[PDB]
Amino acid sequence: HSCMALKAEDGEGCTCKQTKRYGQPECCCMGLIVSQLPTNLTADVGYLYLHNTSISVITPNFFDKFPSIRELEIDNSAHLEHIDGSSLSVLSKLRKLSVVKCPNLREISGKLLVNNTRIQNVILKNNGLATMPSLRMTDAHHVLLDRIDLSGNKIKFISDSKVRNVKARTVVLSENKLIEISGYAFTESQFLKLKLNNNPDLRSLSVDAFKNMAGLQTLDLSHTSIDTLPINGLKKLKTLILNDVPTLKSLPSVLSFTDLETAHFTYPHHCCLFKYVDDVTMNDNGKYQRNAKEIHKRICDKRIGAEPCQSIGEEVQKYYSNITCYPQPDALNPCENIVGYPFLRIAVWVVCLAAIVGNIIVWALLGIVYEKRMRMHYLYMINMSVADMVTGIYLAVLAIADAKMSDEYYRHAVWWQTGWGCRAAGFLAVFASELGIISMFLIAFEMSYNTRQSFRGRRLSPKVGVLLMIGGWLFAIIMAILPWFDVSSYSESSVCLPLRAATIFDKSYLIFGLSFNFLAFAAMALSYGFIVKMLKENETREEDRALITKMTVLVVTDLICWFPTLFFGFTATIGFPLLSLSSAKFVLVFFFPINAFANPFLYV
Amino acid sequence: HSCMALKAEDGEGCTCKQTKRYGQPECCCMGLIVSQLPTNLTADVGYLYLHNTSISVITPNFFDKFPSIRELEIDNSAHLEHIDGSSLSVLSKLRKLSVVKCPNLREISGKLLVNNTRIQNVILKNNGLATMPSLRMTDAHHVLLDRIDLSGNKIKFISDSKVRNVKARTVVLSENKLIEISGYAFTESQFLKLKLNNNPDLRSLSVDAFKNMAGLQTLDLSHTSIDTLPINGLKKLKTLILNDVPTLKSLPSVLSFTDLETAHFTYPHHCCLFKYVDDVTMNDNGKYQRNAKEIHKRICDKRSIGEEVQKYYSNITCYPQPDALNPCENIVGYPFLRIAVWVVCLAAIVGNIIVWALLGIVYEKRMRMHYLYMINMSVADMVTGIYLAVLAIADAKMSDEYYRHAVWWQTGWGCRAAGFLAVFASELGIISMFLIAFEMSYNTRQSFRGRRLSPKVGVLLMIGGWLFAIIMAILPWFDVSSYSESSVCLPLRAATIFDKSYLIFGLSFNFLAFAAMALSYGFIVKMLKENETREEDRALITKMTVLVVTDLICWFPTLFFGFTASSAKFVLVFFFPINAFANPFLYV
Ligand SMILES: CC(C)CCC[C@@H](C)[C@H]1CC[C@H]2[C@@H]3CC=C4C[C@@H](O)CC[C@]4(C)[C@H]3CC[C@]12C
Ligand SMILES: *[C@@H]1O[C@H](CO)[C@@H](O)[C@H](O)[C@H]1NC(C)=O
Ligand SMILES: *[C@@H]1O[C@H](CO)[C@@H](O)[C@H](O)[C@H]1NC(C)=O
Ligand SMILES: *[C@@H]1O[C@H](CO)[C@@H](O)[C@H](O)[C@H]1NC(C)=O
Ligand SMILES: *[C@@H]1O[C@H](CO)[C@@H](O)[C@H](O)[C@H]1NC(C)=O
Ligand SMILES: *[C@@H]1O[C@H](CO)[C@@H](O)[C@H](O)[C@H]1NC(C)=O
Ligand SMILES: *[C@@H]1O[C@H](CO)[C@@H](O)[C@H](O)[C@H]1NC(C)=O
Repeated sequence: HSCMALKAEDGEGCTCKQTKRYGQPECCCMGLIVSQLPTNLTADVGYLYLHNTSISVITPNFFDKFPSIRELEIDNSAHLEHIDGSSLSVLSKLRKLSVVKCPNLREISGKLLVNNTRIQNVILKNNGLATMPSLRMTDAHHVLLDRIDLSGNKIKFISDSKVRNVKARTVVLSENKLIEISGYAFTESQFLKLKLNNNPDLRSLSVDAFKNMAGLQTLDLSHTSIDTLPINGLKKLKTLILNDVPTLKSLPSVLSFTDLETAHFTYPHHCCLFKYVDDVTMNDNGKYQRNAKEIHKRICDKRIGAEPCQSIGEEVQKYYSNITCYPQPDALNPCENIVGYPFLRIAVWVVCLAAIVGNIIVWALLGIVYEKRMRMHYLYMINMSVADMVTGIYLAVLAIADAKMSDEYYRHAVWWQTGWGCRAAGFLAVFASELGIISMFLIAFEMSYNTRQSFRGRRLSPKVGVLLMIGGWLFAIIMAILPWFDVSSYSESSVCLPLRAATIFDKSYLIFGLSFNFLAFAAMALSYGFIVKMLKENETREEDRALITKMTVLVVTDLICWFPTLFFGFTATIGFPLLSLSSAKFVLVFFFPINAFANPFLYV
Repeated sequence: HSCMALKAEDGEGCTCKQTKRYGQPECCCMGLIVSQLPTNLTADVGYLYLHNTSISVITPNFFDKFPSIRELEIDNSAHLEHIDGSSLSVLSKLRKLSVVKCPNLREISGKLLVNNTRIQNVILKNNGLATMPSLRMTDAHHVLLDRIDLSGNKIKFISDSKVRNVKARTVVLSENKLIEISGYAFTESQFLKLKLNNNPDLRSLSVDAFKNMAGLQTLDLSHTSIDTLPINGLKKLKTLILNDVPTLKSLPSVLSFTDLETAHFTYPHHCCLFKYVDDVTMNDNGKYQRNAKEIHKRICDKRSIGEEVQKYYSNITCYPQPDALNPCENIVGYPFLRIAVWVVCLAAIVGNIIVWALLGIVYEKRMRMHYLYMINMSVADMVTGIYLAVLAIADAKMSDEYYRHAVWWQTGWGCRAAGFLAVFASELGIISMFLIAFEMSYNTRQSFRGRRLSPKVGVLLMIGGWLFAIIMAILPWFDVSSYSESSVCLPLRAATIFDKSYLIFGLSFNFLAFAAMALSYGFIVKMLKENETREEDRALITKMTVLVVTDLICWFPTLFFGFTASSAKFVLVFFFPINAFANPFLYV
C-alpha cells in the first residue's frame, strides 16, 4: 500500500511503513528519479516493491544490503536491461518473487532459487526474457512452489538439464517463441500441470525431452506444431491435451499410457483409436505386458458377491473404455467403416456403375442422334454428361476407399482425411456440383436468348455461348480449387465434403455458394417463364423439337427440385450439426445429380 | 499333469503316487481294463482322476471304500449309464468335481452338492443329461461355489421348484434343449450371473420362473426364443443382455425394472422406450407409484422426480442406440416434410381422379392393347399413390407416438403390406415402361415390313410382367429380405448372403431395363430420321416419344439419390410419386 500512497502523493521517491499484521515494514520505491535505492532505507524490510525505478542493471551485490527481505516485486521498469540472479537469490527468506512489464529484460543469469529454501511462487510474465532462467533446486524445500510462470516472455530454447529438481504444481511456458526443447530439459522435477500452449513455432521436441522426470500429472500442447509426441516420461499423465495441433498426424502407441482419464485430441479418429483398442492391448507382450498385468490387479482386487478378475486382455479394455476423449466420432466421422450400412455400400457400388453406364448411354445416343450441322447445344449436353461422369468418379473413389479400408479405417483415417486424396475427392464432388449448376443455367439462358431473338430475327452469338461455357467452367474450377487452400478445408468430413465453417471467411465462401444457388434458381424460373412466353409467340422445328421438349421438362423438374432445396436451407437456419449438415450433403448429392443422372434419359 | 505322465507309459491300469507337494497321495485310473473299482487300491487317495474309464454304474459303496478323496475328476466315461448324487454327497472330503464327455448319461439321482460344504466347482461339460440334477446347498454351506456348469445337455425341462438355494457365482445352462421352465425353478438361490444362451426351444418361460430368488446381477437370454419376460424377480437385476431374441416384442415397461446398468436388445425401439420414458413414468400411478416413490428416495439419498428418474435411465446405456433408418417419435421426422409428403400424396390422388376423367373422355371405342398398357401404368401410379397415402396416414396416426407400438407396425403386418405395395408399384411401373417401348419398337419395325405383334402375345406378356412384379413384391414377406428394418417399410436389409443377391439384382435389373429402353428408343428415333412413317402414325409416334422421354426425365433421379444417399425417405416419397402423377400429364 506504500506504492499506492506514493502514487496518491505522485512523488517519485521511496516510502515505508510498518504493519502489525506481519511485524516487518513494507517499503516501495517509485518513479524515474530513483536510479538506486537510497542509503537511508531500513534494513529489516520484508516487502520490497519497485515501480519503474531507473535501475539499468542489477549488480551481483545489489540486494545484499538487506538480508531480512521476504517478498519482491518489480513492475513497469523500462530501463531494466540485465539482472544477476545471484544477488536476488542471496535473500534467504524470499517467499514470493514477481517481475512484470519489463520490455528490455533480455536475460536473467545464474542458478535462481538456489540457497533460497523459502520460495513459494515465482511470477515472471510480460517481460522481454530472451533466454530460459537456469532454475535449479534441492530437496530441502519444506513447501513446494505454488506456481512458477514464464508466460509472455520471448524464450526460444531449453537446453539440457535447464530446470532440475523443482517441486511445483503449475509451470507455464505459454506464449513464448519456442523452437526446440532438447533432451533432458527437465529432470527430477514433479509437476501437477505443465503448460506449453500458444507456441506456434515449436516444431521439434527431443524424443527424451520429458525423460527422467519424477512426475507429470497433466500436460497440454495446444496451438503447437509438434510432429510426434515423446514416448517416455509421459507414462503417468492423468490428462493429455493435444488440441489444435494438425501436424500431430500419427500419435505414439496408445499402449504406453497407463492412468490417463481425459484426453482432448485435434482429429476425431484418435478418440476411436483409444476406444477400439479392445483387440490391440493384449498384443504388446513386452514390458507393458507386465505393466498391464500390474494394472489389471489394481482394479480387479477391489472391484452379495463380486465378479472375479477377468483376464488381462478384457479388464484392460474395460478400464480403457472409461478414458473420455472429446472429439467423439459421429456419423460424419465414423469408425471401422466409411459408408457403414451394407445397403449403402451396395447402393454406392451399383449407382457408380450406373452413372458410368448413363454416361455411356449419353455418348452413344447423342452420337446416334447427332446432326451433321454443328449445333451450339450439343457441347452443352456433352458438358452436362461430363458433370455426371465426375459425380460417378467421386462415388467410385468413395466406394473403392471403403472397400480397401474396411475394418481398419480408424488407423488409416487421419492419413486419408487430411491427405491429398481427400482433397481430390472434395474437388471432384464440388466441381461436379458447380459445373452442373452453371451448365443448367447456361443451357437455359442460351436456349432462351436464341429462341427469343430468332423470332425477332437476330441471334445470340454461338461464340458468345462458347465463351459463357468456358466462363462457367472456370467458375466451377476456381470454386473447387480454392477449398484446397485454407478458405474452407475438406478435412472436416469422412466423405470429403466441405462441411467447414470456422474462420468466418469460410462462412463467406459458403454464403457465396448459397447465394449462387439462389441466383441459379431465380434465373432458371424467370428464363423458363420467358421461354414459355416465346413458345406461346412462335413454334420451333421438328427433329430437334425433342430437345425443346427436354428444355420444357427442365422448366418443370428444375423448379420442382430446387423449390424444396431453398426451403430446407431456410428451415435449417439453426444449423444444427450432424442433422443440418446431413441435409446439406443430401441436397448436394440429390439435386445436381438429378440432372446429371437424367442426362442420358433426359437427352434421349 | 502327473496322472497323464503316468498314463503315457501305456498306463492301462490304476496307479497312485504320493506327491510331497499335496501331502496326500494322488491316484489315477485309465483304460477299459478298469471296468469297476480298483482291485486292491489305496485308502489314502487325495487326488482322484479317471480317464476313459469303463465304469458301468455308480453306487454309494464305490466312494465309501476310500472316504479320503479330496478332489474328483471323471473324463471320457463312454459307457457310464448313471451316477447317484448321494454317493458324492457322502464324500464330504470332496472339493473339486469334474464330469466331462459322458455320451449317454441318462439321469443323476439324489441331491448332488448337498451334504458337502467344501465343493468349490461343479463342471459338467457335455454330459448329455436327459434331466437336470436336483442340485441343492443347505444352510450349513459356507464355501463360495466358484462355478456351477451344465454344458451341452439334453435338459428338456427344469420342472417346478427344482433347484433349492444354490450359492454358486455363475450358473451356465447354455447349449441346451430347454422346452419349458416351470415356476420357482431357481427358488431362493443366490447367483451372481446366470447364462441361458443358445437354447432356441425355450418358448414357455413362466411368469414365476425366477420368482423369489435371492437375485442375479446379470441375466443372459441371448439367442432364446422366449415369448414374454416375467416382471417378478428381475427387479434387482443389474444387467440384461437379450441380443437376437426375435419374439420378445411385448417387453414390460422399463419402469418395472429398478437397477439396470447395461442392457441389450434386438429392436432399437426398446432402447428408445428406455430414453423416451419421460412421459410414461408418471402414467403408472398404481402400487408402482409407491415403488417409484421408494426408488426415487433411494436415488436422492444416493447422490423434480420425473427429470431425475429420466436422467438415471439415460445413464442406463443400451448398445442398440436409435438410428436414421428408424427415427423415433415420427416417421417423417420433420413437420414441413410431413406437409410435403401430404401434398405429394394429395397431388397423386387428385391426378388419379383427373386421369380417370381423361381416360373416360378420350378412350377409343375399338379394342387397343396400347390402351391396356396405359391403363396398367396408370394403375401403377395409383398404387404408388395409395402406398404414399398409407405411409402418410400411418405417420399421422402415430404422431409423436412412434416409440410405443412401433414394433407391431414394422414386423406384424403394416410394414409388410406397405413395402409390398411400394415395391410392387415401382416394379410394375418399370415393367410397363419397358413394355410400352417394346411395343413401339416391334410395331415400328414390323409395320414397315408389313407385320404386327400378336395381340394375344402382348396381353400374355403384360400379364406375365404383372406376375413378375407380384412375385418380386411377395418374396420379402419371407426371410429372403426384410421390410421390418425401417419405419418407411422399404426393403433395406442386406445382411444375409441371399439378401444381397436379391437387392442388387433388383436394382441392377431396373437400371439395365432402363438402359435397354433408351437404346430401343434411340433405334426408333434413328429409324424415324432415316425413313418417314405415315402421318397418322407419325403424330402418334411423336406424342408417344415425348411421353416416354418425359417419363424418363421424371423417373430417373429418384433411384440415384436413394442409392448415393430422413431426406432419403423424403425423396423416395416425394420425387418418385411426382413422376408417377406427372407422367399421365405427358400422356394427355
Ligand atoms: C415441398 C415444397 C417445398 C414444394 C412442393 C412442390 C409442388 C408445389 C409442385 C411439385 C410438382 C408440381 C406439379 C407438377 C406438374 C403440374 C402440371 C402443370 O400444369 C402445373 C401444375 C402441376 C400439377 C404442378 C403443381 C405444383 C407441384 C405439385
Ligand atoms: C512510470 O511510468 C510512467 C509512464 O511511462 C512514466 O511517465 C513515469 O515517470 C514512471 N513513474 C511514475 C511514478 O509513474
Ligand atoms: C532519505 O534522504 C533523502 C534525501 O537524502 C530524502 O528525500 C528521503 O525522504 C529520505 N528517506 C528516508 C526513508 O529517510
Ligand atoms: C549457493 O549454493 C551453491 C551450491 O553449490 C554454493 O556453492 C554457494 O556457496 C551458495 N552461495 C551462497 C552465497 O550461499
Ligand atoms: C495290488 O497287488 C499287487 C501284487 O501284490 C501289488 O504289486 C500292487 O501294488 C497292488 N496294487 C495295484 C493297483 O496293482
Ligand atoms: C479308451 O481306451 C481304449 C483302449 O485303450 C481305446 O480303444 C479307446 O479308443 C479309448 N477311448 C476313446 C474315447 O478314444
Ligand atoms: C448327510 O447325510 C447323512 C446320511 O448320509 C445325514 O444323516 C446327514 O443329516 C446329512 N447332513 C446334512 C448336513 O445334510
